[PDB]
Amino acid sequence: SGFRKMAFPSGKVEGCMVQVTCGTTTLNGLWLDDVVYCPRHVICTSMLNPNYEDLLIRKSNHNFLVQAGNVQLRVIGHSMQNCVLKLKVDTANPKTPKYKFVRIQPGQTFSVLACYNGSPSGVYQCAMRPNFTIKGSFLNGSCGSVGFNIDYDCVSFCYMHHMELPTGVHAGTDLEGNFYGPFVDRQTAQAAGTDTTITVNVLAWLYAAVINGDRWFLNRFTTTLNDFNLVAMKYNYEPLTQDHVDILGPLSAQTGIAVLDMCASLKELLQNGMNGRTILGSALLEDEFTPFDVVRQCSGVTF
Amino acid sequence: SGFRKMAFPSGKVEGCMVQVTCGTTTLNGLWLDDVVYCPRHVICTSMLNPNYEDLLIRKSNHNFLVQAGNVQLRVIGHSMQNCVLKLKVDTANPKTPKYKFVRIQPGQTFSVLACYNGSPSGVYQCAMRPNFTIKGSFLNGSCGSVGFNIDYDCVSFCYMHHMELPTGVHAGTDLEGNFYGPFVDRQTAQAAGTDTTITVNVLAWLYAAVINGDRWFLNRFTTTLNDFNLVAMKYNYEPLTQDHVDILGPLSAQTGIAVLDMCASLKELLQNGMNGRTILGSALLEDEFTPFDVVRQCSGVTF
Ligand SMILES: O=c1[nH]cc(-c2cc(-c3cc(Cl)cc(OCCC(F)(F)F)c3)c(=O)n(-c3cccnc3)c2)c(=O)[nH]1
Ligand SMILES: O=c1[nH]cc(-c2cc(-c3cc(Cl)cc(OCCC(F)(F)F)c3)c(=O)n(-c3cccnc3)c2)c(=O)[nH]1
Repeated sequence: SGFRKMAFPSGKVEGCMVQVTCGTTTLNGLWLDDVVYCPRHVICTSMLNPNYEDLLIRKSNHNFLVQAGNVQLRVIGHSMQNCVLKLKVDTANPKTPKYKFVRIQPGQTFSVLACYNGSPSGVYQCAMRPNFTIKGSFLNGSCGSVGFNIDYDCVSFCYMHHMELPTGVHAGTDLEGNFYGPFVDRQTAQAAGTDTTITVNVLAWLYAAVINGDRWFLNRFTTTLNDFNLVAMKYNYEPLTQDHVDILGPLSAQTGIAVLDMCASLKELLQNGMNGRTILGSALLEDEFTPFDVVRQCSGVTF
Repeated sequence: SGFRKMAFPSGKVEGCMVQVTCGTTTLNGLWLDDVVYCPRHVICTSMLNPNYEDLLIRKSNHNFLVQAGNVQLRVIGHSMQNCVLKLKVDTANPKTPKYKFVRIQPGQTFSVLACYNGSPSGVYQCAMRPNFTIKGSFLNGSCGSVGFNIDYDCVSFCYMHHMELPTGVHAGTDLEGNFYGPFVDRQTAQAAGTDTTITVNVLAWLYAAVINGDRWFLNRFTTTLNDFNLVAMKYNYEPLTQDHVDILGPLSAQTGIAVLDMCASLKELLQNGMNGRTILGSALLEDEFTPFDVVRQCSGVTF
């Protein structure tokens, strides 16, 4: 029993984190096989309208200092792919895990290994918000920290950290260096779009609550998908789709509560609040657990 | 910016987790140097009044199957210390970190690496509640999972998981096998004592909120320690001590808000609620961050 914001074990990623210095700028990089991936804004000084092709043309391999733990790695090549810098090094990472690069959809969750000067600091879970930001915990020097999922023993990297927006939320790229969202890696007026709540995740979390013995919010009613989405839109919730309903199938089956039955509970909670009760220790509706996250944690899968 | 329930990177612990089988009972063990530590109830069948000295007298080394990843470890000795079984094995763990065993005080936090069949599943943060339980996330097979902190590169183990209580909370021991709280490792009528909120942690978390730009709960008032503890007791909060005030010193200094000034904020929040506002994304007062946790995460320390 119990339900917690659970990250994946981070050891496989910790062995990949290095420090990348270029001039006076230091940040983190990801060392897989003989390549080190890091944000390209490492080659910047100050930055309002940087021309990165020019900035990189003016660099040489010896302008890049890469340290893995205590050993310095020799850079033997450098190139840029979108907003990521790729530094070829002379030695392949002996700790390289089985891995893949993936570009996730909004509403999906991942583990973040926050790092400073190439040294892991902590691990936490978060979600790609519908507005393509993440509500992380990042200080100066955290750029290059990665987000990931782990299936079987394969690490799927899905996020590298680049920037903190003025509202305190965070922007980054997939590991091919494509930003999530409309953002660009320069100092300009940038702001996240309006955000919405991830409906399918809230429902998943209600199922986890039921699985853990919180039932007070259940009712006998049912709603139509169309009637529910009318209420969703009113409270700034993402529309619920038949894909979402099918994804919730196994949780619906394990609890015996039909998805559209749970939607009637969610409607009431949106309309009437919680009246001083809590769900899974929260006074607010939680939306950073996917259906997969719930099944994993209430079923016990390992990696 | 940002504030998240952050666990320590778990790699150093992942390399220590093994599976320990005795008959039909399988659980996790912790492999440090040439010893494997696990809950002694692994040698039980069913268990209401087990006599563990007798149960262990009847065992031999070959009744214990220890698997580390894919390799089976040869048990060459066995003994019991309090509620922990210690199995001497023929091979010292080559991945043993620098480590220590520590017995923590209630209100202190730690990272939990949940494991099944010796394989890490996830990592999360929690606190030793004042009633010596933890609100973890554990399923059958999780016994033997450990809780830990990491300072510099030294892993301080402070919890091994033994049991789930009927209320869904969790009971365990230090790594010397002494239970936290009044619990015993047998099937009987056991229930946690009444719990209280960790006042010093709530104040620490209010400081983190201020550090991250949430100020709406601040006021111009101040309170006496005595007057505050009168309100604390009313709302089932632990008394605040001068030790607690001194521990909050650095957060008080960094924000310029005196501790007793923050206590007046907390008093108002206890009396008047939040009136539909949130702090650090929470509608409830959070009490599982220590002052040290706040400083670490709002200052950027690594391990
Ligand atoms: O030496 C070092 N110098 C600099 C950094 C650094 C650099 C940026 C950065 C980079 C770019 Cl290209 C654009 C940018 O714009 C702001 C957002 C908006 F522009 F979109 F509005 C910001 C940055 O956000 N952080 C940072 C701080 C706190 C949390 N998370 C990231 C750090 C470093 O880590 N080390
Ligand atoms: O093969 C396996 N058999 C058994 C287990 C197992 C065994 C116990 C256990 C052990 C003892 Cl000694 C006493 C006990 O009493 C209950 C609490 C109270 F008694 F204090 F009220 C319970 C246990 O709680 N869990 C468990 C489940 C879910 C979450 N966390 C722990 C598992 C196993 O993991 N594998």
